[PDB]
Amino acid sequence: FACKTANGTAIPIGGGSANVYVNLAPVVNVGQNLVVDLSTQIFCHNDAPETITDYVTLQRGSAYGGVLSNFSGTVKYSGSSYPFPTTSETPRVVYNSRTDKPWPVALYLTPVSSAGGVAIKAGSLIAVLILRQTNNYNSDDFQFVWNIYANNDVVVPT
Amino acid sequence: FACKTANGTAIPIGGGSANVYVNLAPVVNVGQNLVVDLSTQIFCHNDAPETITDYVTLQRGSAYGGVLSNFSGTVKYSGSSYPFPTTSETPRVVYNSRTDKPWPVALYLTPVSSAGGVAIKAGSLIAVLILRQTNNYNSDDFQFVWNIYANNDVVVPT
Ligand SMILES: CCCCCCCO[C@H]1O[C@H](CO)[C@@H](O)[C@H](O)[C@@H]1O
Ligand SMILES: CCCCCCCO[C@H]1O[C@H](CO)[C@@H](O)[C@H](O)[C@@H]1O
Repeated sequence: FACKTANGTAIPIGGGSANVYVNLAPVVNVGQNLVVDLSTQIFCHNDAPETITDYVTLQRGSAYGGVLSNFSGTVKYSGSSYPFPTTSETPRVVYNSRTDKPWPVALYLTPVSSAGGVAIKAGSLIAVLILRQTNNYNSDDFQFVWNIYANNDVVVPT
Repeated sequence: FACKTANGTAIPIGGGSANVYVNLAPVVNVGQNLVVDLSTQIFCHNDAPETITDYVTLQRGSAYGGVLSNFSGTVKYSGSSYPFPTTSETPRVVYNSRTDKPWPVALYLTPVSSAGGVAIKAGSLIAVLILRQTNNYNSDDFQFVWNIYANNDVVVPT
């Protein structure tokens, strides 16, 4: 089991970490949704599909920088929404094909009234999502740490 | 500086802890706000206003039980909104009168789509707000710990 990103890098069998730079809407008002869709940027595949099945959860999702202080929100995972930053590990998604399937994660962030100005700075870490992978075959328990960075400035018009 | 509640328990000079039971809207839809307004339930006053002016912030806000798991939200403090659970201490509100003035705190909670049924249980701890009071006179820095419980069940229609 391993994952890669859209045009970026990969994290191999065993787990590890990778950076993900995401394009964010450059202007968002108070009460509107910032949507960070990672199902268009993170993809994994099962490496022994005929004998092993891989179970994949979002173990922990964390907010940083401007997203931590100026936003409140949720994370949608395989069609279900949970509070973001996360307070518990999500239910598992099954990966059983050598073809790359998306990691079904999306953050839904809305700015707070006290936000004003550069709510998120470009190039800055905005979230870190952790993909935990297990299986039906052995003791293996692996974390793929995704560090999410902003490609652009986000502004909240005051 | 001291505080009381509406049918009132009190936290005396020096700080301490108290319980607050709050009436909640029994039904809240996804996309709607559950509003917990403590400005109608928590009141404070200055004990030597002719010489001392007291500074009061919301130091920390923590979410519990069903609020922790099925809601995302913000906390409003003196006309500005911040993420709830909190990530930082708020700006200070000034107390300079022996008259009881409300603590200007309100929670604004919205249920997550994966929620359904009794999202908050009656009698359960749903938040803990910490009032920090200081002043311009001496070293005093006192904490008033507010434990917020639901008076009734809150249901999210699935
Ligand atoms: C049947 C012989 C072993 C065959 C799978 C070898 C590779 O194991 C890696 O790939 C596996 C299959 O995707 C994962 O389930 C496992 O946790 C790890 O990521
Ligand atoms: C003629 C000067 C009288 C001075 C009385 C000071 C009394 O201190 C109490 O009341 C002060 C004013 O509310 C508080 O700042 C302090 O923390 C404590 O609650």
